[PDB]
Amino acid sequence: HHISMINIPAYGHVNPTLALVEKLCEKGHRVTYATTEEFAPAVQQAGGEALIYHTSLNIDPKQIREMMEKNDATLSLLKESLSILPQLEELYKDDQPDLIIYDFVALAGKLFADKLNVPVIKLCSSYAQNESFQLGNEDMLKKIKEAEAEFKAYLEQEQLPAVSFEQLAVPEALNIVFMPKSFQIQHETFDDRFCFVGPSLGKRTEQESLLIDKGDRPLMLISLGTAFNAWPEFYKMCIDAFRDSSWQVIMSVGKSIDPESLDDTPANFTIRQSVPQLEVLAKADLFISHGGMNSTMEAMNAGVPLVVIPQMYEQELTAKRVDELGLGVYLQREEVTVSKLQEAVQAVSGDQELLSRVKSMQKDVKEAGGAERAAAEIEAFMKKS
Ligand SMILES: O=c1ccn([C@@H]2O[C@H](COP(=O)(O)OP(=O)(O)O)[C@@H](O)[C@H]2O)c(=O)[nH]1
Repeated sequence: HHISMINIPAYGHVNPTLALVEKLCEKGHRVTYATTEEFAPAVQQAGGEALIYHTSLNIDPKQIREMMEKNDATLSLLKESLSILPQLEELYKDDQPDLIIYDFVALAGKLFADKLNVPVIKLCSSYAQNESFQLGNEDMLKKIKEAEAEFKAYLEQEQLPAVSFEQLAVPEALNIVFMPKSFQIQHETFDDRFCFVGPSLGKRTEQESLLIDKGDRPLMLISLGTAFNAWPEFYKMCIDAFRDSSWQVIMSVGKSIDPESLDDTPANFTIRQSVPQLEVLAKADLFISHGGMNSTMEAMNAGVPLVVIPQMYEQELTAKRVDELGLGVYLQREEVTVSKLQEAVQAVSGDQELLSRVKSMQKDVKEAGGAERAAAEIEAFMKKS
């Protein structure tokens, strides 16, 4: 059976799938992955055949911080669906797939699946959505009124057979979500076509030899993820906040920034562009994180409290949520100072009550499926559909 995974080129939107791809293959299913070259090694390691599309999205964190002019930045994902559909058509012309699985922003995978009337499962790598819970601000539901400005540029080259924008908000037969249903916002509103398996961890690209036995001293991880990590000011404040302190600190600065471009690295710090986050959290006593869903779930999967410094709306939702569920503290940026970094690491470390809350989220996130349940919910959907 040929399963075709369609996704954007983004670590946070593609890493959960890797563990999934490893399982489907272990079940004797050919899995093809429509990605760029940046991800073909990760996809190839899981067992997928990478099939490449030349892409229109930004990958380098520098390019994501600039092109923050916000001229309908949401449209990017639409235009990208319209660049990617033609190339998916060609990639699979004589390799039609039995099952298309597409990430919630890879609309190209929806259109492509419609156009071939092939079964389609939707992976939600962030919060899922439905008729009740539409995620987004006042200003981000009033931006899908400028999504319609481009939707009247849909009749400038081709046409829609009828209404086709209420069919991108609408969920599919099976919608796998990579958090536990408790952590989903408006959980109760989500019916049985949503399947909340929590974090989908497995093997990752071999990162550098970062052995870190630490000692009888506590270990803190610092990372703003893989896209909104282009903030030199923050990485200096962390060095100022925790140099030569109780804490052993491992800080990922992303690909936007030189570990030599900073102040000289304290004896207690390790500083890299990239760390093996799953390995570090196996030893971390605290994680200063940006509230990426992968990071938030990888933390809870390791029993690791959270200081959440969100960069984007999606991330502020996850940041409020972590506070509301008392799984750590919400520290806003443009409120982030060296004193405030210290106050929060203080307030979260040695709150035994808070630590017990994430120790039970550790259970609650593993009690959900994982990649195994998702691969079961997938194959079962294959037999049925
Ligand atoms: O130094 C790093 C930084 C990030 N990641 C991985 O990148 C993903 C980040 O996804 P998330 O949704 O947290 O944030 P995003 O990167 O999408 O902004 C997670 O799976 C991390 O395990 C990693 O492995 N090492």
